[PDB]
Amino acid sequence: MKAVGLVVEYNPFHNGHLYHAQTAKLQTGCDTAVAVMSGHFLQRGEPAVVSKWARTKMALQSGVDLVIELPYLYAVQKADIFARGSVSILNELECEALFFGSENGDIKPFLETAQLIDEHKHILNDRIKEELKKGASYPAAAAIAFSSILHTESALDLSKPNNILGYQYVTSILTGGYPMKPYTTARINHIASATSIRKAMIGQNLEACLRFLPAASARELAAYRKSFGLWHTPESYFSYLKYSLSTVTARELQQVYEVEEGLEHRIIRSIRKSSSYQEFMELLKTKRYTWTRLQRMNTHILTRTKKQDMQKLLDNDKAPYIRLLGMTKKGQAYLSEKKKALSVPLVSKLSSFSHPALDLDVKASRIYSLPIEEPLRTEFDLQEYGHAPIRYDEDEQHFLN
Amino acid sequence: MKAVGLVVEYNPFHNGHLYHAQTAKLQTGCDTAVAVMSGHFLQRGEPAVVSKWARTKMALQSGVDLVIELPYLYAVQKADIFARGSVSILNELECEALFFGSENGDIKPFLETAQLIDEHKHILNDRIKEELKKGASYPAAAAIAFSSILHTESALDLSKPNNILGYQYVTSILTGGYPMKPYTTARINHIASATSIRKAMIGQNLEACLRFLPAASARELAAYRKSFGLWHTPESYFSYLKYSLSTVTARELQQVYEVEEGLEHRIIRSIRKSSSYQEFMELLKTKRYTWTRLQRMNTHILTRTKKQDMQKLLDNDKAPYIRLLGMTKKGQAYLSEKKKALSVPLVSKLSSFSHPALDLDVKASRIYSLPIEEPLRTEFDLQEYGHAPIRYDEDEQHFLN
Ligand SMILES: Nc1ncnc2c1ncn2[C@@H]1O[C@H](COP(=O)(O)CP(=O)(O)OP(=O)(O)O)[C@@H](O)[C@H]1O
Ligand SMILES: Nc1ncnc2c1ncn2[C@@H]1O[C@H](COP(=O)(O)CP(=O)(O)OP(=O)(O)O)[C@@H](O)[C@H]1O
Repeated sequence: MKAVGLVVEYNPFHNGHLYHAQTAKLQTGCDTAVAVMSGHFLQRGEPAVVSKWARTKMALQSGVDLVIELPYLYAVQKADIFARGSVSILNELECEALFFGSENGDIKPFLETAQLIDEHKHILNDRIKEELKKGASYPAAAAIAFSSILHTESALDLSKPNNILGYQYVTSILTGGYPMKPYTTARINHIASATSIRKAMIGQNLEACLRFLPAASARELAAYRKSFGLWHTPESYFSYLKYSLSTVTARELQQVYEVEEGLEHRIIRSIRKSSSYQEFMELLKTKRYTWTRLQRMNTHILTRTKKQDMQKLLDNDKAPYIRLLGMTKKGQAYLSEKKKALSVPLVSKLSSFSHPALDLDVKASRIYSLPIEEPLRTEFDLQEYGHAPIRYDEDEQHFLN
Repeated sequence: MKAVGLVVEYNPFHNGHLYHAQTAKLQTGCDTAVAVMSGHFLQRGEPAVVSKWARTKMALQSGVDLVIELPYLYAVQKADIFARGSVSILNELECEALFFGSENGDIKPFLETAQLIDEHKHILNDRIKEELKKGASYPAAAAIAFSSILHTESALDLSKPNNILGYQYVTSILTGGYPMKPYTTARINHIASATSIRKAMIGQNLEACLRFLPAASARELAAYRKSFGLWHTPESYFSYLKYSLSTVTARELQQVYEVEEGLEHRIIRSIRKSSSYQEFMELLKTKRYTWTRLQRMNTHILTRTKKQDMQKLLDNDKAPYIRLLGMTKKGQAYLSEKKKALSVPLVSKLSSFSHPALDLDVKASRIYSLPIEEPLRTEFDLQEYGHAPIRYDEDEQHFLN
């Protein structure tokens, strides 16, 4: 009984995510698909359109057996830390495999580059040395060193995003010592992208994106809209970001994770006169800061996550806990088989453990719900503590809760 | 040139305030009405209905010749402190007279009581401790020691808020030795309480109040809700209370001004389960908290005002500055005559001076606009700076700005 791991934000689950989970099981030979998912704030620093409890329910009927929350600790980070934490969660769960998409069905060039960078790391790092001495920036210096070994056309494209993630996955399995075998396929009812489907619902029009969405997704979505009265956008939080930066001191703001030295001054100038998140993002953007990095900082500013607390938790070599969002009868089975073997606690109901990284997960949720119009927001809030793992039965349609 | 000082929060300015400003210059013989007025958040603890700017306008048109902000420092405080700073500012501007409405039109039991109490002030703390050592609570031991005198047929219930403030201005005066003579009268087109008016405005009723409000005051409110789309309610800020209590730990919330030790827990717990500001309160009530003290505490939570901020600022026996909100023709001439006399900065353009207490008023002003939707909110936030001090022409109605 062998498990194939998937690193996923499911934003939301669509037929393309369906191609992933079925190919995965098929290609890897695993009967069980375990997905580790970013819950309410994702890798690029934006909120999930819908609660992780909803998106858990979608995937459980779409062919995923276990849904484990990737803690906020590793979820809002660039790819290498993101991959480091997610892969540690899959390693902890004894997945024989890791299945990641890029535009290539070929797993080889990811491997070829890895060792190449792995082995030349010294040569690479020493080459970054000389270059900063010639007066280059570090990113330049890095771009220069890579190019000596890398510019052979393999060709691994470090541009196309989901490739980058794949490389870091391969990276993490390599330096972690994990008995994990990386797989992959070329990313593709012709299927549409996660983003463009978000634009749909956002425009209140959910009807454009259907044939691209699995059935059960559409329901729980429309259910989430009917239940809590909104779909979530970054702009939903702008008033709360605006409060956050109002109640902070520049000294305090300097200590927020991803606010680099000196920027807290630029930050504050911008928010007072910004009428939108868009405008605010605009005034903010620098060379030192890519869009998505800013959305990560703003998120940490939103959750008021400090640097030291963050360095504290990133220090841990493995995932602090395994957070159980949902399971099939198979996922429950696989689990109860490997549960004894887990070296960190399995969290189903929130009362079952206490860790600083989990407070983070729960605080993220407490912020997330704010755009819900009261009292509906309050009802929602009972879930994080209330909701026990979501259990689906693949003999069709039995939820036990 | 003679001014009478007026300690006020016009929320809104009503028929009771119109009559009190005329009688002021009447009974005090002073050619000038100088009001010190809570800016945005008030003594009762709640948000002002309308910005300090527009409320200044209901006053300048009703015979108040000068309006100074009562800093948050003084404004959102227990009456003992609120009285001190307000009276303190009015003497800085050298008001020779003081005028306050009251449930007792009679200053003599105000003057008596105060002059009575210090005469015995040793006798009290003895009977207090005698009650205290016998195990009485603080207010009880106070209620008892204080009823060992004063309990004659006089009445002048200091169970009444007006008599409270009134005694407190008078006390601050005498204790301060200020050369300012205090006056008072009872409270009576027609006339009701600002509160009864507010609650009527909350009840989707404005022109109902028009017997109870002067014209300018009435004309001024409509333009507000027109431009920013709201009247400001305590409940209106609830989401930002939920959000601000969502990011804070216990030991951080402990350090907020007016949050007693250990009460952080109950607050943090209660905010989660409250879908209503009202619900929130009832979960928070302990006999060591009046209802206003709770409200006041909730403001400090919203503005993130810390014990050390407050207490380190509360220390001084003078006022940090004079913020000029607005002035009439008469007012300006009075400011000019005494301008050289102010021992503390006269702040007109905020640019001119920077102070931690001033920093605090600016903070409250950014907190104030939060319920306002954009584009307006960003535009509201402009007013604390690039707003020239308002000026109005006493004789036939002209603002010069
Ligand atoms: N059409 C498709 N074909 C193959 N794999 C897919 C796919 N759609 C999604 N996946 C895979 O599913 C895994 C998790 O996907 P997510 O990260 O949730 C969505 P995404 O594809 O990154 O959205 P995006 O297209 O807006 O970037 C990734 O390994 C991704 O490659
Ligand atoms: N109708 C009236 N008669 C006498 N005094 C009045 C009055 N209305 C207000 N005042 C006095 O004017 C001063 C300023 O009052 P504010 O603090 O601005 C509102 P308030 O008076 O507390 O509301 P209220 O008028 O509903 O009591 C107070 O000292 C109050 O006693």
